[PDB]
Amino acid sequence: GVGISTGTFNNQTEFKFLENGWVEITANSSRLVHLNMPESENYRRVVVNNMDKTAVNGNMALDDIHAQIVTPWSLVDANAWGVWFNPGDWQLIVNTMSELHLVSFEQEIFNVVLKTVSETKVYNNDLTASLMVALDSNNTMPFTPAAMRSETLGFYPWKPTIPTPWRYYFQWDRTLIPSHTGTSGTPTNIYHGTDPDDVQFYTIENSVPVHLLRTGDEFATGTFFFDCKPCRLTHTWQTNRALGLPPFLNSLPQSEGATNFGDIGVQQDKRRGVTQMGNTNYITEATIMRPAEVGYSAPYYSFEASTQGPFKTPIAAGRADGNPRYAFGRQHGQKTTTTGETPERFTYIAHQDTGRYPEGDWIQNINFNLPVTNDNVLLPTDPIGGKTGINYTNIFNTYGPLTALNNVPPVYPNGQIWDKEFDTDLKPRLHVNAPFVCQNNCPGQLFVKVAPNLTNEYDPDASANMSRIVTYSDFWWKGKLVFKAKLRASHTWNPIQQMSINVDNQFNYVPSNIGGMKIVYEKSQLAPRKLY
Amino acid sequence: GVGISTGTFNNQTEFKFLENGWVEITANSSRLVHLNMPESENYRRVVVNNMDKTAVNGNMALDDIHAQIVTPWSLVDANAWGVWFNPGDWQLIVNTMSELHLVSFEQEIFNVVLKTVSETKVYNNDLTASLMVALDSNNTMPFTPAAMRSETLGFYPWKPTIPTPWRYYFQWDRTLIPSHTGTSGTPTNIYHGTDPDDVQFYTIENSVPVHLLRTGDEFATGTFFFDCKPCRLTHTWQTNRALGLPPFLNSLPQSEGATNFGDIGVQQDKRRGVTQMGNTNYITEATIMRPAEVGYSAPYYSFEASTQGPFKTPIAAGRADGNPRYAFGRQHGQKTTTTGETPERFTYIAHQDTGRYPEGDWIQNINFNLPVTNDNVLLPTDPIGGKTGINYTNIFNTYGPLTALNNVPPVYPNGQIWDKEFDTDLKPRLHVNAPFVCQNNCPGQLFVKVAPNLTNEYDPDASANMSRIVTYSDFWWKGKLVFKAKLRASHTWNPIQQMSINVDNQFNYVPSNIGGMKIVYEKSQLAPRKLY
Amino acid sequence: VGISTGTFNNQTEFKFLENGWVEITANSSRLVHLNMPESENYRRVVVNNMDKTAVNGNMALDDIHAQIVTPWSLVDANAWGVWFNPGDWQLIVNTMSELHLVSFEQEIFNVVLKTVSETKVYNNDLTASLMVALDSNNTMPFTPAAMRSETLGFYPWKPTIPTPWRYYFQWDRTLIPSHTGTSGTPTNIYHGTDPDDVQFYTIENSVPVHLLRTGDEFATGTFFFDCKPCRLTHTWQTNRALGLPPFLNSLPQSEGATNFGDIGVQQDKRRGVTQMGNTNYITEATIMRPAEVGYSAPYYSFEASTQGPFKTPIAAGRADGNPRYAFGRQHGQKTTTTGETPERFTYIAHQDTGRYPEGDWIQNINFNLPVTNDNVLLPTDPIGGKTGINYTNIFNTYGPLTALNNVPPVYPNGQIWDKEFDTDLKPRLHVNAPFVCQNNCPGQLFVKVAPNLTNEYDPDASANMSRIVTYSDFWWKGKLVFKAKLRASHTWNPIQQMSINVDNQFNYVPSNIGGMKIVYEKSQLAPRKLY
Repeated sequence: GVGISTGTFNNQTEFKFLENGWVEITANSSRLVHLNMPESENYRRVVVNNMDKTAVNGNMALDDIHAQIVTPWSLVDANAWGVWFNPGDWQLIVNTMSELHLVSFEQEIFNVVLKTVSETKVYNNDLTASLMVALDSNNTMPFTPAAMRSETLGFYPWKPTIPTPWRYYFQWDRTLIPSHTGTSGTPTNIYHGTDPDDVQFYTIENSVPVHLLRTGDEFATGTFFFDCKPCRLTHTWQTNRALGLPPFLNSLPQSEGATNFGDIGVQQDKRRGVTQMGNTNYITEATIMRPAEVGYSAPYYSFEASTQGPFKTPIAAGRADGNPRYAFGRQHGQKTTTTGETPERFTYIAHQDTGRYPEGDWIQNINFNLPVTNDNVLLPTDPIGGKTGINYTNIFNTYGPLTALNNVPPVYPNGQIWDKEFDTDLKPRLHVNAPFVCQNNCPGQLFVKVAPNLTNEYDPDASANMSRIVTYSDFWWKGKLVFKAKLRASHTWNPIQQMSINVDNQFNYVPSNIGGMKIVYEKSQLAPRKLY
Repeated sequence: GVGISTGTFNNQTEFKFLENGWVEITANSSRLVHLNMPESENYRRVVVNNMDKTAVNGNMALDDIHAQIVTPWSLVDANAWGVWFNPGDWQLIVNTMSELHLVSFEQEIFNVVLKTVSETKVYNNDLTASLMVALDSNNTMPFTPAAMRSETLGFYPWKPTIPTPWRYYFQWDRTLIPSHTGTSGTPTNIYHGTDPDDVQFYTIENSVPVHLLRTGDEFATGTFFFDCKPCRLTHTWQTNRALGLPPFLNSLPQSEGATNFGDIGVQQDKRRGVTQMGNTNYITEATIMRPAEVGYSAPYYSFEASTQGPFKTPIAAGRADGNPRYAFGRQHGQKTTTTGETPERFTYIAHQDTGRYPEGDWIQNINFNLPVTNDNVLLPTDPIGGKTGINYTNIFNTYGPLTALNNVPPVYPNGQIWDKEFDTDLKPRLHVNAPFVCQNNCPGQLFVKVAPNLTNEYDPDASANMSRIVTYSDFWWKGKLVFKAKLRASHTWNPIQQMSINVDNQFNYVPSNIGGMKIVYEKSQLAPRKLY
Repeated sequence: VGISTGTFNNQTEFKFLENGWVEITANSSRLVHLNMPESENYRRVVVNNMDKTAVNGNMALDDIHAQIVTPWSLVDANAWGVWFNPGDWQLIVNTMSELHLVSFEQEIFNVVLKTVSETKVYNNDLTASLMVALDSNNTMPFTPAAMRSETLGFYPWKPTIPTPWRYYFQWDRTLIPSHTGTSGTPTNIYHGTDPDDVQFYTIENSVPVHLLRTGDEFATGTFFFDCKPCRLTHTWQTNRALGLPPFLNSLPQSEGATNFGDIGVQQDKRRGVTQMGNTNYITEATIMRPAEVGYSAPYYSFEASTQGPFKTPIAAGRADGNPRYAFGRQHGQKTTTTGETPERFTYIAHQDTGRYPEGDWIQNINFNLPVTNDNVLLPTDPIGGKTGINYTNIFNTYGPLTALNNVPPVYPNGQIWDKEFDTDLKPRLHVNAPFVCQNNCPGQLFVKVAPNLTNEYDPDASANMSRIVTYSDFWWKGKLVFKAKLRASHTWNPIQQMSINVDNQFNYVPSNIGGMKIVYEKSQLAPRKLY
């Protein structure tokens, strides 16, 4: 009945050790989840537009027009690293484990309470009211990376949290011509409308069955079993120009000191080794063949248009552009006590060396005259199309058959764990937003909505908005997420880098006198790795 | 459901008897614990600094500079003899038992009620709220005996009680150079900071399971089992002079009265026996060898310091110097009628005579001439380093292989019962603050907190503290604590000291005109025991 | 003859057991080189530095002792650096919480012996033989070579050489303390030998000896330890950190570091218990903590036995107490360094169980708050009129209420195992090594190239035997098994790891000309609660 609990809070992430060095990590997680009633019962399309800001020439990038359906429902998302581990656990996970597998996942909602407000305000308990909860078990509803827009659940155990209002995007026709700064002609920008065949209006009520929870019952999903390719927590020092057997030296140094270098004992037109370019006798460090073209180049800060509108192209690896700029708020790692609407931002400067440096290459004629004095070669310093701000590196691309890349490293606290595989028939090779990829089945989203609570004066046949007793709910969310990991081994003589408490970073990892907290970003991949 | 009770109040102590003179003693106890909501839900880290008070040269021992984590949880701790026994039962314990064992211990929260308030107040039950309760079975949270600051549960079974708000020491580095009133310049008294390797911020949420107890439900701990060594409810009187065969008297007295003392026949220089002084022919009672030293002289009122600041060196026993002094409030022995705020205080002059009379010690030269000559002797009258008030006995220690020590006496009603053995590789011989020491793993502490009840106006994006409904709860606590004691035997001819009620202490043990009750301390180790 | 008798194996393996235990089998092996002993006679020699010591004030320079210089040499592997490279030492301290010593073994293999003909010519000598002896019965006096930094080399690729074994005889001497400016000479005499305390030992009469020609392959079974475990984590709590803090009536309202909290009610009004019967004031300094962490020893105390003066050891400290090491090329100094000065560090341990003598004081029983500058003893006041020596130098607050941790493991020099003393009352801890062999400790291994004499030798000749110039080299391998438990991060916060960074990047990779250096590393990184 009303007076009996149905579940237990649990937040201790447990470690259990298996055969052959495997370790099972059981990230228990729990938190209270507080929900106000919706703005209105109705589904609402809205064409968001910023045409006044977009109309000025030289400002294409700030375009924010889109169409979406505003539902009364609200998503409970736990797909973020901060929800499941504290810095104490992540220090253990990052440092000792090498590989990482996603095993299983579950959820449950217990200890539901509903209350109402009477206007000087006073609070009352509606024991009879109901909370509507729905689980899209079939992945039929459109899937929403709620971590990407920074809508995931809070990370601090003790603070309360809110589920974001759900909102999925609706198709919108568009054309926007770029405009260079100071250009006089007015570019064409217009929202045409919608092409009717792409209209797809989903609902929770028409697609997903809904359980009408009340004050004294709980709902729990079955243990969904993950099926992704395993993630890896180590980075590669090797690159092209650093693969394979280096040349056999002759002039080994006779004394210590960085200024006393070695030399190679034969001239560049005499060396041995299979060269990448066959018409040239200068076998050297840059020209010798390697098995594969690790890392790749792509046009940085390029954009592409479509019926969906403009969007920045993704770059899988980079070395300051390309690296993901992250921004969060008080729920998600910002110093809580600080005032103002501004966010706190960082950029995950990844340890991977695969991101190719911009000005590190050049295009020269096939004849390959090596003493050329930087005048007959397409340097980065030279323009493309006259304007000095654009060179060939802004437009160059390889993506070739020889390419080899590494998956995107995890980002704690605001990185997403799992992601859906694309709708398309031919699929991508890696997803920039998350390390693990849902292969063919993928976890169901959990929605919530307080049921309508209707005043006696209500009429459906009234044109005006319905009248509702002001009602709100808070319930205790809980979920268990299971990993499997391999503890590393000492293959090398040297020490390896570690996450570690330092004199500088000390106060980031403890409460303050006023009681605030912050979670500072930490690097997922630290240990080195080689071709073997 | 809501309307059915979940237990029974029980303070009835039961004396169950066994073979071989052992008696099983079951101390049942129960209190109404009244818990207000936490002042602030967020964890804190507050450092206190009486720089103003300690700035004056001389106030060096008055250092109270420390750091602590202030948690939103509150602690229900049963470490007190007054929590478990009363004057009659304690009388029977002290009088008729000789030895005592700890057997088992359990707690259980039952009959929980939660309630809210509104504005001339209106008190309204909240049938739906939940009380967060956690029992640290794995000993994961740091140990904290509530007895040491007189914050245990109240001793009177009829009156209600409260649990102390819980907190624990964070780390701090500090130096305070002792300076006294004649010193001119200031000492260096500065809070250095916190060493990064020692930050150990614990949290209840991530470390223990938490049960969200509603009004209709119950929590019961399993029967934890002790393994402590037996305590003795009897004291020693034999000191070093009082061990071994007395000397033989050649001439007994032949007339009554105290003035008719006996006489030894053989002169001192020609007596028989053995001494541990290899160049003294004189065998006397002060110089005859005895097998081992009882007690130990140790440097009294010696202060020493480490990274966390100055402190007093503890003492096993004393004879005032070294004896324990207890301060306590209205819940724990002060007469409840009284106005004001001064705690009532006693000093336990323990009955074991293992202490020292420091004004009577002396040291003399190796030669040992018959009467000493003012150069071959150092007395407590003489100074050390020109300080007239300090003699050698302050700076002097006789702990050795031959020091035999008795355990600390139990103290009623404010004495702590059990303590955890230190996690050092080498462990102390005894603890000053209780007779029993937990050997390896030791009873889990119970933490309590009403879950948050939020107002509808809340969102986490506000930097301010959360608005929340003023809730509170009260819950009955039951406890069972088990002992196993040996009944005494009358070996002596004479009767022993026995606790009793007399004309002087008659009103200490019954309520006053307006119900004022005081529970006065009582001696524990009454019966005397032969040491040798 | 021409068949190998072993395998080079330093590949340490980490096998994982149930319940978080891990088995660490530290394989290690070297190439050991032996020179001919300088003389076959068991010479008995006494050292005397009367020239350096007789000048007044130089008490600590006393090197006077007696010993037996044996022809044998000792193959000792009782140090951390011999087994673990820095890579595995990282994985031990950064993950394991506890550590057990399990088992130990040795075998010598691929012995080859050479002769020198004078320019020089080097030739095989198949008649020669390497005498090897193992003190299985623990007869010999234990001589852990980590004490003087004479263990086998810490670099697997380089060869190594062992130390010639020797052991102390008995010697009575008396050396009186002396000032700078004593009136005359102090009594500094050597009093010969007490005949009652003589114990002259030898290997040829105590232990059976094996004569390995070329392919005999001496091998030892697995000696099993029974040591207590060592905890690879440090305690931060001293007194003032044991128990419940006081409750604060006035928390700080505003953010920032300068806003300190405040305790509610006056010092003479607070509740609690004090172990001082005449004082009403509750303070954090006076409140009865459950026991003592650490103790203040007399620091730089020197005491005299019959065998001259020694420094009394100190358990811990915070500088006094901290152990200082010194070592050469083979055991951590950079291999390219000219000269012969040994590199040296002081192991500042993490554990705060030491003491700060500058803050200590004693004062009178009649506790008044503004103490009068009499009735109290500062740490600056002089004992005996000597302005340099204060009361803390002679103080001793050891008691039955005291608690102590073991000495931490020290990498790469630190000793691993040590024998418990034969006395009836054993010491609580051993300050030179973390693990103590409770009743018996693995047998010492001794080695000598057997004599090969020219034909002209006569035993009746007074002169030394004319040995042919011989040497030999053999490969040594040993296995040392541990058991360790992996940690679990209970704290919200992270804790300290051994970690490479920009400052220490170049100390673990070889230099331009192939030099190498092992910097010392911490052991007890993780914090451990005390109470």
